[PDB]
Amino acid sequence: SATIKVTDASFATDVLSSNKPVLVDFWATWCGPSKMVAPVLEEIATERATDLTVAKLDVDTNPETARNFQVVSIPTLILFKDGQPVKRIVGAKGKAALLRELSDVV
Repeated sequence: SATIKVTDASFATDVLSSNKPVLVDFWATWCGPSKMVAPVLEEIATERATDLTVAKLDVDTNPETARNFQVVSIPTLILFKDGQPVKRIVGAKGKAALLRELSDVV
């Protein structure tokens, strides 16, 4: 994978302390659309590796970070810059719509 796996213990240093933007995928194994989002984000992570880090947070095993960002729908993608969420995307939007969302902010 070109995405990084992040956990409640690594969240702050892998995502909140990053020097570049990080797109975090809150996913779960019971969430069928999580299975559509996954290969899209592997492609974006590979294609945009110089500009953007893409991280995956499994809410099944990392409840603190999901609760901390008030995640209630899966998938939720949050783009972080400088320790702050800057955009929140809920549901599977498809690659082209994600690239548009990332186009101005990255």
